[PDB]
Amino acid sequence: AVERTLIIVKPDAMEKGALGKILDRFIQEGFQIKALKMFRFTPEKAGEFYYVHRERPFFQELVEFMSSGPVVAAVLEGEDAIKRVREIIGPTDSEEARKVAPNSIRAQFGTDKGKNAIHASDSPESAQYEICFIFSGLEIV
Amino acid sequence: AVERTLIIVKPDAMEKGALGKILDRFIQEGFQIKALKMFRFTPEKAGEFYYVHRERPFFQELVEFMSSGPVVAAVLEGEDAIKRVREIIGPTDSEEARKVAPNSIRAQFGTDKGKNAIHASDSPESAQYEICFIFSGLEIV
Amino acid sequence: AVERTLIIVKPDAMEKGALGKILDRFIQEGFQIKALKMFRFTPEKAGEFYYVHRERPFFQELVEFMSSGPVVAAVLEGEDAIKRVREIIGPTDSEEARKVAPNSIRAQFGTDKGKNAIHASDSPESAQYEICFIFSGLEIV
Amino acid sequence: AVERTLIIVKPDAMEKGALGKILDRFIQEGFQIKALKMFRFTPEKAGEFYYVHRERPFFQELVEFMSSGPVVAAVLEGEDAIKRVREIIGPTDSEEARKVAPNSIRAQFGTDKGKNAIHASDSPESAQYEICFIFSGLEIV
Repeated sequence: AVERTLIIVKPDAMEKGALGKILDRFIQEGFQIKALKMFRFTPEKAGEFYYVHRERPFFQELVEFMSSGPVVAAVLEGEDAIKRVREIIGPTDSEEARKVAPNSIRAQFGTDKGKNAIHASDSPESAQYEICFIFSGLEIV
Repeated sequence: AVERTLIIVKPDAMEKGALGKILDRFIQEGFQIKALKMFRFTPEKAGEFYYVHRERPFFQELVEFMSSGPVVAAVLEGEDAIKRVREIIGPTDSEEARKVAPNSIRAQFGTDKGKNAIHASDSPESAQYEICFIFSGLEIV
Repeated sequence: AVERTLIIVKPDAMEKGALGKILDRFIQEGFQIKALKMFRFTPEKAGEFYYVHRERPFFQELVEFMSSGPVVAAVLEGEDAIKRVREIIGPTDSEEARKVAPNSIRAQFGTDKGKNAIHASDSPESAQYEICFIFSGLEIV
Repeated sequence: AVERTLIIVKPDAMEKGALGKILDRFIQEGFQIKALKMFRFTPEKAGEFYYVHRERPFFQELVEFMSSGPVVAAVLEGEDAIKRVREIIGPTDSEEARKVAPNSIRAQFGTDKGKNAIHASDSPESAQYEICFIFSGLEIV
C-alpha cells in the first residue's frame, strides 16, 4: 500500500554536505516528499522523539548526537515506503553497509554504527509517532 | 488520568473578541496550555480535519465556516481533560447551552448550533488525531 | 498610521495564569491579533532576540528568565499601535506602574522591574526586527 | 561579506524531481543552508510575497504558478551569496541559460521564462524581505 515514513538526515551527513544527494536518491527511487524541514532538536526534544528507544542501547549518545547540530526531516510517501526506505538506507552499521549494499545511503555517507548518516522509521507504528513528532498535518503538502 | 485535548476557537468567537476570555477560562479551570497558535485552515485542510463529518448534514458549510477566517487552537492538559473541557464548553447547540449551562463557553459566546464558538476533541482517539493535525511534537512546550 | 507591534507574555505572567486576561485586554483596546503562538526560546535565541541589551546590566538574567519556560508572542495591529501598546502595558518597573497606571498590564500582572509580565516593541524599527524574529510572513493571518 | 539569500524551488522543478540536485549544487558551491521548508503558498500569500513585483510584468501568472503546487524554500549563507546564487541559477530565460551557462540551474532544470525552476532574491533589500516572509528567526538554525 501507499505509506508514509519519516527520514532524518543526521548531523554527520549534514556536515559531509550530503543532504541534496540523499534527497535526490529518494526522489529517484519514486518517493513523493510530503514535508521537509531543517530544525535543531533541543536535547529534551530529541529525548522525546526517541522515547521508545529510551530503554534500547545508546540512548544518551543518540540524544546528544541528534541535538548536536541541525538536522533535516522529510516525510516520504510511496508504495511500501517504510520497508523500501529501510532497504535504500542499508544496515545500521555503515561499515557493514559498504560490504553488502555499496550504494546504500549508509554505505555512501555513513561512518560507523553511530554516525550512520540517516534515521528512518522502523515500522508503521513508529512512522505514525515520528511523523507527528516533527510535522503537523498542516505541514503536509 | 492526565489527558490532552484540542480546542479550536472558531471564527465567530474570534470576531466577537472572545479569544482571551476563552483562554482565561481554561487556565482558571486548571488546565495547562501545552501548545497555542493562530492559523488559517485552507478549505482542503478544514475538510481533512473534519473528514469524519464528510457525509453528514452541513459539512460544506462547516468547511467554509472553519476556513473563513483565522482560528486559534490550543492543546489543553489536565486530569480528565477531555470530558472536563466538554463540560466547560457546553452543549453543541449554543441556545440549549444558555438554558442548561449559562456560564459555559457556548452559552457565553456561541450563537447557534453551527456558529458555536469552539471545537473540542470528543475522545482520546480523536484528540490524538486532531492534536497531530494542528501541532507537531516540536510545538508542544 | 496603522502599525504592527510585537508583544511577548513572559514566563512570570504565564505562571500567574494571566495570558488570557492579557490577550483580552488588547482585543478590547481595539487591536487585531495578526499572529499568535506559544514557543520556548533557547538561551541562544533569547540572546539573539535581545542582542541590543548584550552589554547592559542583567543581560544574563534576562536571557535565562526569557528561556526559563514557554512564552506567548502576538503581533498586534492598529492605529498608533506601538505607542498605544506601550501605554497599555505601563512603566517597565511594575511597582511604578501600580503607582501611576493601576490598570496597566504591568501594574496588574508584573512583579518588579525584571519580572514585569510582558515585552512590547519600542519603535517601528525594533518591531520590524522582533516580529520577523518570531513570526514569518506565512504566520501572519 | 557573508550574506544570506532566499531561494525557492518552483513547482516545475519540483515536478521534474530536481529538488535534491538543486540543493546539492548550492551545498557544493560552498553555501550553508540555514533554513529549509516545503510549504504551499495560498494565492494570497504568494501575492504578498511578490508585493514588490505587483507592478512588474506577469504578476498574476507568477502568483498563480507559485501557488499551483508545493515549493521548497531555503536560506543560503555564504560570501557574496546574493550575487553568487544569481550566477549559479543563470538567466531568467531558461532557453538563454542553455546558450550561455549550460550548467546553471535554469539551463539544467528550467523550461522557459516562466517555468524557470527557481527563484532567488535579487538584492540585499529583497533578501531581507523575502527571508522574513518565509522563515522567522526561530527557524534559522
